[PDB]
Amino acid sequence: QDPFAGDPPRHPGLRVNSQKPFNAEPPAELLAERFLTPNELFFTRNHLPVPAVEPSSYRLRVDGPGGGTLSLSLAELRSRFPKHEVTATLQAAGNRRSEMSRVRPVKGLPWDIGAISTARWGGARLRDVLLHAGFPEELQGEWHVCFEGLDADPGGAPYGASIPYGRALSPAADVLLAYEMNGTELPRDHGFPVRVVVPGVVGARSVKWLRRVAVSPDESPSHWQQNDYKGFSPCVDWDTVDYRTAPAIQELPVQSAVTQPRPGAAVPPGELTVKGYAWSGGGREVVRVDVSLDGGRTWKVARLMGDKAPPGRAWAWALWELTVPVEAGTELEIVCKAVDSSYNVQPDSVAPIWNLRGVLSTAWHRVRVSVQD
Amino acid sequence: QDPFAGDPPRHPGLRVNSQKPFNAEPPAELLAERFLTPNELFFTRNHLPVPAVEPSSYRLRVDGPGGGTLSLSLAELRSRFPKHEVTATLQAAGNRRSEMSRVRPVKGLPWDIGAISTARWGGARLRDVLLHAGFPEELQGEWHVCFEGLDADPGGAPYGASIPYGRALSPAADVLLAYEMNGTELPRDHGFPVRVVVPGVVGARSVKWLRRVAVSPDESPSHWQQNDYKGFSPCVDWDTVDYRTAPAIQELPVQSAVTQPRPGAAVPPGELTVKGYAWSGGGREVVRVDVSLDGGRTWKVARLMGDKAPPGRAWAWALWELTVPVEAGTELEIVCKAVDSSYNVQPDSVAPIWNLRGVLSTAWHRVRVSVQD
Ligand SMILES: Nc1nc2c(c(=O)[nH]1)N[C@H]1C(S)=C(S)[C@@H](COP(=O)(O)O)O[C@H]1N2
Ligand SMILES: Nc1nc2c(c(=O)[nH]1)N[C@H]1C(S)=C(S)[C@@H](COP(=O)(O)O)O[C@H]1N2
Ligand code: MOM
Ligand code: MOM
Repeated sequence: QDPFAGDPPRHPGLRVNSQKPFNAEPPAELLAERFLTPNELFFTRNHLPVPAVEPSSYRLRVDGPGGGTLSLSLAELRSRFPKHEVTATLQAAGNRRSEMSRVRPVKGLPWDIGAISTARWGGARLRDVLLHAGFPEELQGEWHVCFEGLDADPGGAPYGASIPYGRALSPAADVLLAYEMNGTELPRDHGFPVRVVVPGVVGARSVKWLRRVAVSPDESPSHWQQNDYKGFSPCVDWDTVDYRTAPAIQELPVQSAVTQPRPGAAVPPGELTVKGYAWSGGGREVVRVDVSLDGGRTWKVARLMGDKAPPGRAWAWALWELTVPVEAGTELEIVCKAVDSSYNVQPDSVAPIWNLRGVLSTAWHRVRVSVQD
Repeated sequence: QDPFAGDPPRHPGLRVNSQKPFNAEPPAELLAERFLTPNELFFTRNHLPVPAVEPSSYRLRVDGPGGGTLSLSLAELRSRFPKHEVTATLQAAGNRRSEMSRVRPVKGLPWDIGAISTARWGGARLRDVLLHAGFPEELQGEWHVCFEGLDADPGGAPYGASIPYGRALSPAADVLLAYEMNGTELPRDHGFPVRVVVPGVVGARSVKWLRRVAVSPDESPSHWQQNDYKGFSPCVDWDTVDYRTAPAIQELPVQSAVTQPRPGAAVPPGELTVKGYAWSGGGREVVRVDVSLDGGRTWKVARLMGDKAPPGRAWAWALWELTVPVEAGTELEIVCKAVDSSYNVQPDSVAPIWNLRGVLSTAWHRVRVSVQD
């Protein structure tokens, strides 16, 4: 009776942590090999079966201020609104969960360093769609924009998330209703025919397979806006957790990881090129990446690849690399850490950020290797 | 021949690290005793002699888009523009420098935990003054607003700093040209008759004793915008430093400190109330403060005093407190650490953020005490 029979096929080289629903990340060897992650490798994160969508009978629902409903077809979304492109990294709340479970087991998909990818998205500006539906530039008080997807659970409830009205209306926030990804139409796994893209914020809020946009006095009433995607003290456990006591994750903290070489690898002597990525929420730029060969006692500054984005609008990761000298038969512990435009930094160790749900894993990334003789 | 004879007198209980120029902080016992720091205790940071200002012949200079100059008197600044009030914490770039020098000596004023204070500022909105001078809401490209103060060095050069045009024009950024502080007129030490207040950013940019506001394609050409107030890798030293390689500090990272009890104090048994402060740049709210009694192996969540500010506009610190049980003749290492609305956190230790200039000290704050028998 398989609810997943309809799912699309995937690239055979992904690291799959869950088949049903499908949740996988690119192999770390390939993760930072390009600045734009090819579509078929882009990390994929699904809560439910992937909806089968028939393009022409597709209608996106958008309720105007007055409770009247406007309803947009896919053709009309492409032609009513000037297409805008935005290059943005999506990062799973629980990227790097693995390292947290090493300290104490947590419940969640066991992502490694790869629950993150970058793509050039293209489509309508949400701000434009809303203005078109009749909304003003500014509402009085705290308002939220709610998205529902087409995928729902056994019992009817759709996946949903929300963002602050302000962020939705802002030209600089670049919030897209994308129908293109890396120059082609949105793949099924990635939200075909339409998804929201919220630059600078946790991946959880980029609703895929979009069916509705509502404006409201409150956050998305949904399970995943309300009872998931929050960070707690390392002391909080499954009996003590109170979801009303922490804000829903929106922006993410500064983050980086070593993608080459891999743990346990033996590398040749002379010169070693260490490569990785770094990124920060909030559209805040990565301004420096320090790398260590000795477990974080001494550091050197890595080189940042990529082109500078406007101030406040660094939605894309920075890729870094650092070529250094390595001795016959030494042991290296390779550490990296990133600093952003607000000078936020990454913490030394993992225990003090541990949280029962395994999200927000951004302590320094350590990689043990040896040098052959 | 004393260039400082003219300086105002101070409160006799301040912790002075430099008499000439005057640079002092409130005693830590008093630092967090109120939410608004009384004027006479507010940390004071001067590069130069304090200018003697004659109110009525005071003119603030403001150059309109066209290179023509408008020139505002103090009366006119009070009456042309609707007074707006903003409660904001100013924090020295080098707050908590002390802890950094403990690792390796640095050059700078040796601030302890107190180079920070909060006050309700009142005065003209910079955005309004600029619009009045003729500027538009939005300029094409990256533009900067430059401030000069009345205080200059032996050889003519005034203290100066700048902020992004965007931040200056934004209603939400609350950038004030203040003439009031905690309900009275600006004290001399604190900028009388006018100072800039930039919420959410390092104290360095709140030019006191304001004489000019210029709009420009570039940052403030001044020594302190260009060759100071930047963060470097812990590897960079006095011979290797390149000031063109890091951004000028604007927003600050998440920060907290224990203000009570004090290092080396012996406290009574039974119950101990630990009090402190926490704050974050960017108008990002402090959402949690964990406190440890055992040097940071186990944590408990402190209570946050204060009232929630609008989203994105938490310019004021949060004060926290936590009452816990303490045993006869134990040793405590009290640690605190804060997490903000973007979920940025504070790093475990200081060595890995060390920088040749001692700025950006935000590793966990440790406080050793004993419990009497
Ligand atoms: N409809 C729908 N949209 C969704 C999800 C989902 O399960 N259903 N998952 C969200 C989460 S938690 C993440 S991290 C991103 C993953 O985006 P990607 O699958 O394109 O990498 O999708 C977001 N949008
Ligand atoms: N004219 C002038 N303005 C100035 C300074 C200065 O030396 N001269 N110091 C700046 C710095 S570095 C700081 S931290 C703040 C201190 O503000 P406070 O002295 O009111 O606490 O003033 C800022 N504005
Ligand atoms: O679960 Mo989505 O934030 O990876
Ligand atoms: O030097 Mo001012 O940032 O304390």
